[PDB]
Amino acid sequence: ADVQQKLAELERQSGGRLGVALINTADNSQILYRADERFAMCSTSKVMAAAAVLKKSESEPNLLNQRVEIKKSDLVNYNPIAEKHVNGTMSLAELSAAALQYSDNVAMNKLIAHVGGPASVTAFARQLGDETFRLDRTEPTLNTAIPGDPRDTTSPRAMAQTLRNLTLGKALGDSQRAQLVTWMKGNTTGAASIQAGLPASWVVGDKTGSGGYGTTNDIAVIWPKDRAPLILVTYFTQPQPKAESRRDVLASAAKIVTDG
Ligand SMILES: *C(=O)[C@H](NC(=O)[C@@H](N)c1ccccc1)[C@H]1N[C@@H](C(=O)O)C(C)(C)S1
Repeated sequence: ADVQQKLAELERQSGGRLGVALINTADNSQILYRADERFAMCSTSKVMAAAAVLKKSESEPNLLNQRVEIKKSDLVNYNPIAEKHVNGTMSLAELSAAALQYSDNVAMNKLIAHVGGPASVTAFARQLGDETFRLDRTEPTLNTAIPGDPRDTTSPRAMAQTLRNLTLGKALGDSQRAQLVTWMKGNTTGAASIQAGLPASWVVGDKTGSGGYGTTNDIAVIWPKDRAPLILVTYFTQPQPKAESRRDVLASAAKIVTDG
């Protein structure tokens, strides 16, 4: 009864709205906090786009090797990897890595493009039993996280279940699941979010997200030493539109729900 008491003060002291879903695969217990409220996904949505492509590749053998042109026109606000390939190409594999590991926003757009637009990414979620996920826009506007808006949202519960299906279950074939885990395990943007609330010794594969209204999110699969893995989704959003990011809130939330 404490664990939920502690998350609620974190929420107060942090002055925001906090969503949490933990899945302990050791006994399939869950910890839920507003786990059925909608939250602007922001970049944590890149995991579903990369997954949708991977799924496709299972019936398009070398889909991951198809070349995709990067045009100067394509660049948006955050383009750390694509910017190096303008008037060149990137493979779908390279765009998946870049989207997942550096949060490259051109890469996402390319992923969205090659599955059929945001509605079909959503359609892929439905294929997975996720009836909550909805991708409605492209980069960069899908990060507005305006309150009460439902575009580009999901619920902590639905995305932890989905992320377990994708990284540990059988949503993807063995090869594609392994690729997603290696990509996520290779994220460079997560060191201050879920990760910072765990023992430094644990292995983490995570995808951060951030957007307007101070919205700071992270979604992770976690392999502690000598334990069964966890799936943890932390979503955090704030009232004022200009609020600064609070990755530390995700770290505290992870700390609270992993204590014990
Ligand atoms: C997903 O929201 C998020 N960021 C973006 O989509 C960009 N608009 C952006 C990224 C980085 C800096 C500035 C803007 C992922 N990018 C991660 C990062 O590199 O720090 C993140 C933690 C900002 S999330």
